[PDB]
Parts: sequence; structure tokens; C-alpha cells
Amino acid sequence: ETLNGGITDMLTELANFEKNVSQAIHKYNAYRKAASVIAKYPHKIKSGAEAKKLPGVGTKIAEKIDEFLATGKLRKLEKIRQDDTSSSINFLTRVSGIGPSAARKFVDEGIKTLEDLRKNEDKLNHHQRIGLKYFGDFEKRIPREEMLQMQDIVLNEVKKVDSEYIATVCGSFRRGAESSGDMDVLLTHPSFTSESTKQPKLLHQVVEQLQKVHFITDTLSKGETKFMGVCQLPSKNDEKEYPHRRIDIRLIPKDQYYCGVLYFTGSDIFNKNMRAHALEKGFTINEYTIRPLGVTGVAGEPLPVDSEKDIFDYIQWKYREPKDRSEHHHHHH
DNA sequence: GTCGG
DNA sequence: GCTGATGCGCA
DNA sequence: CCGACGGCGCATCAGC
Ligand SMILES: [Cl-]
Ligand SMILES: [Cl-]
Ligand SMILES: [Cl-]
Ligand SMILES: [Cl-]
Ligand SMILES: [Cl-]
Ligand SMILES: [Cl-]
Ligand SMILES: [Mn+2]
Ligand SMILES: [Mn+2]
Ligand SMILES: [Mn+2]
Ligand SMILES: [Mn+2]
Ligand SMILES: [Mn+2]
Ligand SMILES: [Mn+2]
Ligand code: NA
Ligand code: NA
Ligand code: NA
Ligand code: NA
Ligand code: NA
Ligand code: NA
Ligand code: NA
Ligand code: NA
Ligand code: NA
Repeated sequence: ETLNGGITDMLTELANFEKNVSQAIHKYNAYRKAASVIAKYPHKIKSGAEAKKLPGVGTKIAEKIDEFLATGKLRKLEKIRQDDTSSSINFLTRVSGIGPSAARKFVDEGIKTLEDLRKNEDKLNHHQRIGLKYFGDFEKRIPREEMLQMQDIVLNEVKKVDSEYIATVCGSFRRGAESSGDMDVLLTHPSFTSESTKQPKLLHQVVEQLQKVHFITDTLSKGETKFMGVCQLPSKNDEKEYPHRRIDIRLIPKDQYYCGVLYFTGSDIFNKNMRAHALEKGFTINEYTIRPLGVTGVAGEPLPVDSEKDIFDYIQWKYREPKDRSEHHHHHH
């Protein structure tokens, strides 16, 4: 059904192998870039030559594409798939808090499976233990209807703490997706601007409230502006429990809301491409500001921004609505 | 790994 | 304490 | 051993 589905799944697999096993992050990013441009390509790829025309596809992927098209597989990937060490390493990184270095360490110590990992809980830090505890639940996606209930709860409780907070659910949700990986909330409040923090514990108060009402159930990491943890909807009387979910909360200066909401709306790929296009135009964008780079590549003063579109205009891109910042694929008959 | 020098 | 490096996470 | 590739928050360590 997915047009060029075979190719893009191959490149995604290779990407995960480079990131997770090889610890080669640039090759990860190359394979990701290549799989992104191919999936958005509206034609059937017939040869490596044709793929090579696209930006991000060079000689080695085209070569891989030629092989895949001829044989229906890739020998490199078949060998990786056979390697139990490479497989277990790859698998352990799916646990939140376990990245490529801790996975490799664990596998070399004989920790190869989910069952093994539970038995070695005392090797795990808190982040990892919570990721393990909820590993099955965090695999599941969240239907938009549950996203709306999660929204209702978050916005009710923020308003209880202080009616001047504004919470905005970003991520896939803001891009209109029918299901989401997790819930990403952007928080602002007038006391926190880029120039001053006139109130203390602005993020901590909201988090405390969300735990007090037993929405937030666990914490992975927590600072002054970013919270990362776990939440769960209330189940009704006698109906089964809802799964636990990942929730991110990011407090952003009130005067930089637009760079903020652009960042937290994503997608990640869109952001990396948008920020890459800024660089070639002579700007640098982060979640706070868009700045010009001087002759030496040092950023200068923030430019004024009164809307998301102002950011796109500075870098000569047509505005793209949030729905159009998601990745997309094409189909065949 | 791909691109821009 | 500061800084800066590594590891992990976010979009 | 051509070097850039988006950019940053939190956690933890090392060297000063
Ligand atoms: Cl690399
Ligand atoms: Cl294969
Ligand atoms: Cl894009
Ligand atoms: Cl900044
Ligand atoms: Cl997407
Ligand atoms: Cl890179
Ligand atoms: Mn489809
Ligand atoms: Mn397309
Ligand atoms: Mn998300
Ligand atoms: Mn998230
Ligand atoms: Mn303008
Ligand atoms: Mn994500
Ligand atoms: Na197909
Ligand atoms: Na190319
Ligand atoms: Na992980
Ligand atoms: Na509501
Ligand atoms: Na903490
Ligand atoms: Na659960
Ligand atoms: Na561009
Ligand atoms: Na204005
Ligand atoms: Na990066």
C-alpha cells in the first residue's frame, strides 16, 4: 500500500542500526533524511539512479536501493537481523532512559531480554526503571479522543492554579493527527519572560497540582522549565484502567511564545529541516529566538516575531499550517 | 552517509 | 562553585 | 586525520 514502502522501511531499519548499535549518529541522520525524501516522493522508484536525483540520496543508498529492488532484500540487513547481540542492543534502547551506550553495556553483561532487564532492576537508574515499568503501555499510541480528555484535565487544573497560565497541547496533536505518541504541553505565564522570573516554582506548582489530582503518576526528569513523566486518565467505575502515557511539559518565556510553539509543534524532521534552511539563509532558530548569524557564524540580536508566520518570512518560506508539518507518505493501487 | 567546499 | 563533556531525552 | 550536519533541557560526572 505505501508507495516505496519497502525502500523506506529498509532505510529506517538501517537508521536505527546506525544510531543504536553503531553509535554513528550522522549516518542515522543521513538514513532518516533519505527515508523522508523518498516517502514524500510521489512516484514509484524504479532504480538507484532515479533515487539519487533526490537530495540526501547518494551513491551508497542508491546502490542499496538497486539491490533491494533486484532481490527484495538487503544482505547487510539480513546479517544484522541474524546477530543476536545487535538485536538485543537495538531492543533495549526502546526502553525510555536506555540509549545506545547503556544498551551495549547491558548486553555485554548478559542482559538480552525484557525478562532479564526486570531481574536486573538495581542496575537501572530511576528514569530507566520507570521506562521499564511502563514499557508495554508506552508502545501504545493515543487516540485523539483520549487526547481531548487529557487536554480537558490538564487545562482545568492549570486554570485552578492560576488563571493567567496558558497551556497549549502541541506535538502531533496540534498537527491534527488522529493518534499521538504522547502528550506535549507548552506552558506560559506572565511572570516568566526572557528577561525575568518574577515568580518561583511556576512549573513545579502545575506539576504538583497534576499529581495531587492523580493525573501525573511518575516523574522521569524535572527542572525549572522542562518536565518529563507519566500520566493516566481516570477510568470509570469498574471499566478497565487506561494505559499510562508519556507527558512532556515545557514552560517557555511568555515573550517568545511563537518560537516556542513552532518548536514544540514539530515534527522533529520539519524542525531540523526548517532550522537547516535558516542556516543557509544566514539565520539560526531555536525555541526562543530567530537570530541572524554574522560573518563569523556568531548569532546576533533576536529579531522581532509577532506570529509563527514571521519566522517563516524571515527565512523565505511560505507559511505552512501545523497539519502540513507532519511527515507524509503516498500510496499505490 | 551526503553534500559543499 | 564553575565549566565542559557525555548520555539521554524533546520537537 | 576536510568537516558540517538543529538546537537545547536535564542528569551526572571530571577537572579546575
Ligand atoms: Cl556517524
Ligand atoms: Cl532486508
Ligand atoms: Cl520539511
Ligand atoms: Cl536564544
Ligand atoms: Cl509526523
Ligand atoms: Cl548529522
Ligand atoms: Mn497510508
Ligand atoms: Mn509528497
Ligand atoms: Mn509527542
Ligand atoms: Mn513528548
Ligand atoms: Mn517579515
Ligand atoms: Mn517524538
Ligand atoms: Na508495495
Ligand atoms: Na542526491
Ligand atoms: Na531508549
Ligand atoms: Na474541558
Ligand atoms: Na530530578
Ligand atoms: Na499500565
Ligand atoms: Na533549503
Ligand atoms: Na506586530
Ligand atoms: Na543535535
